Amino acid sequence: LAPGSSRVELFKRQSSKVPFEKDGKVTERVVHSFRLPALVNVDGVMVAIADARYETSFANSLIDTVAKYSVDDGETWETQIAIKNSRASSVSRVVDPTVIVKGNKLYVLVGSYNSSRSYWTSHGDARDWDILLAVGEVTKSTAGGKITASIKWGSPVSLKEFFPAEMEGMHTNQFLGGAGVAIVASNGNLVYPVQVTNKKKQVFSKIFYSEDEGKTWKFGKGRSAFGCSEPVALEWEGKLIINTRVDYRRRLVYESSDMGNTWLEAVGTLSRVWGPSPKSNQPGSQSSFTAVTIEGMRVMLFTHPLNFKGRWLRDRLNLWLTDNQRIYNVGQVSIGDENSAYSSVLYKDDKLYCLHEINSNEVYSLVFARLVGELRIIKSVLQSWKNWDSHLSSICTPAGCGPAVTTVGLVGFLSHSATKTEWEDAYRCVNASTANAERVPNGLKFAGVGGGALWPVSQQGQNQRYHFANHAFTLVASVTIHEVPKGASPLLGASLDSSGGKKLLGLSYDKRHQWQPIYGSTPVTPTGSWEMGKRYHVVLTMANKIGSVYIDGEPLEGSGQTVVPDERTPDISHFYVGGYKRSGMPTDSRVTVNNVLLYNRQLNAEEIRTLFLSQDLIGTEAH
Ligand SMILES: CC(=O)N[C@H]1[C@H]([C@H](O)[C@H](O)CO)O[C@@](Oc2ccc3c(C)cc(=O)oc3c2)(C(=O)O)C[C@@H]1O
Repeated sequence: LAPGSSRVELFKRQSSKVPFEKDGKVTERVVHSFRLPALVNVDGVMVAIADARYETSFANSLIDTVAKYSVDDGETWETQIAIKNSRASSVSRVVDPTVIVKGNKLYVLVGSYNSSRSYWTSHGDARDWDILLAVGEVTKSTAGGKITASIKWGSPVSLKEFFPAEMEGMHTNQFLGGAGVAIVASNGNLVYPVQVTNKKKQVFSKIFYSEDEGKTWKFGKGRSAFGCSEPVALEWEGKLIINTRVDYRRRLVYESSDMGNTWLEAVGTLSRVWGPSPKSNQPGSQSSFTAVTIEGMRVMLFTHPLNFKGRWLRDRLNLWLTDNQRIYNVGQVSIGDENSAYSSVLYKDDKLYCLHEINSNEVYSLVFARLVGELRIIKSVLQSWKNWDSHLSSICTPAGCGPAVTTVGLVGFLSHSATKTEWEDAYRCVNASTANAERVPNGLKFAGVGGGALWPVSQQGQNQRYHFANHAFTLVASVTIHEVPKGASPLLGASLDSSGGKKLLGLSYDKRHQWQPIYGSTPVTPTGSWEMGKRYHVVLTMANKIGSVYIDGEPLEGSGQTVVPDERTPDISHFYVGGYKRSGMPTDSRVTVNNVLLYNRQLNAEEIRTLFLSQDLIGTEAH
């Protein structure tokens, strides 16, 4: 939890009471565990919805949906049960409440089970299941000089009539909301990303939406891959972005521009960025994923635990900030090594809050955190992004002013700032590690065996912000070679392995003063010529499985070659710059590199021309 931030235990395990209703009688009843946080703003009234697991934290046990609400930004709260279960058996339950705010209404979607003690995805049929929508109406009043609110919860209505018996190549079984907070789309539609099972017990995600304020519901025709559960969605630039849980695998993210009729994996931006554990081989989690506007910039906030402990412990809740280009780790929201899986982030009246789980010995509370420190960090980072984009965009490039330097898709930039061991990203997301480097204007001068910089891709580890490069990228740099090498030496490239010896696309230079562009594992043909001490502009592009190399804005002869053989997606380890940065590779590149730009797409001709012409105007040195 950041400096300046604080929290309280809001839903207190084995302590907080809720009004338990049974057979016409209501009693204040202590709850064992509270899980499944959803924290929202209903026109000024903060509402926290969760599971109240009365007797045990076990999923298949007695559970009602509880709500706490506050008209004073969380200093005090009132408590009620928003939805009660059927009371059919000792384990009846309403589960995984998923919330949408619209007007003064809360729409809460829950699965309902009567008596099964088995996890829902293990059921062979729907005998124990129903899917219910309950609507809470929030009313505001000003009694006794001060503001008051109340919420009237309607009786739940079953939406089972909207679930078809068949979907493309399958027979349907059950479905649930994705948990947490869902959305109202820019067209007014209520939009629940849902997790669905078929009769083969496979799980997949769909879009379940209503065009009439929840009276009737439809499914989008498309779906995620099998294995994608607890989907969470937001709307971004006219499309739904659906971020999914995949147990034992990296999270998949899809985009849909047609209410779920067609799903496209977001390979160029967010898909496969987030891993559920250090080795991405453990259960995943529910995630808060929202689009907000902070100081005028639309961005997305995303949370997920790091899960160093493994299994479902899910320690180390982390918050991430992205503008769909750069991906910044705000940091850890939970405290120390506590188990802290599910979460919900709310941005309200320029203050940031998080309602999230803490779990000790399988007893769960929900803490309510005031994210003061994190918002300060976010605002600082957003200012940097805005300032560097403005700087670049405002440059008058050589003709009159020619076309502007492009910042669309610009993800990282290594320039003047560097410490003894790192080359700093101007965008503050991913630095490069360095060896044998001396600082020069807008870059670094390298020498010696082991020299160079490494800008990690898969080497980022659990969370791989540059995963997009496996699909498309442009890497740009200005370079100068200081010594003629003994053989062939590296200058810039994308490596598939940790050593640099297995390349996707790279540029080397040799003892005969020629360039050696390297296309995958293809035989290298030296070409062109360079002069010692002369500055050159280098561009490497890859898209559509094809790599190209440009020197001074022009392609090398014979460039535009296949660098991804076969159907497998590359798994780039890192970009190397100015050497391999590997003391085990015997090369010694004596070179200076300045202003390394990384884009998440293949730049066009004009954009490459502009960068070449403007190469002496883009550095961060004077700023
Ligand atoms: C309807 C329902 O079962 N929802 C639960 C959800 C769900 O089981 C998973 O997404 C798998 O379908 O997992 C959760 O519950 C689980 C599921 C399984 C386990 C297991 C197997 C061990 C454990 O320690 O905690 C668990 C917690 C989860 O925290 O991931 C939350 C929800 O309670």
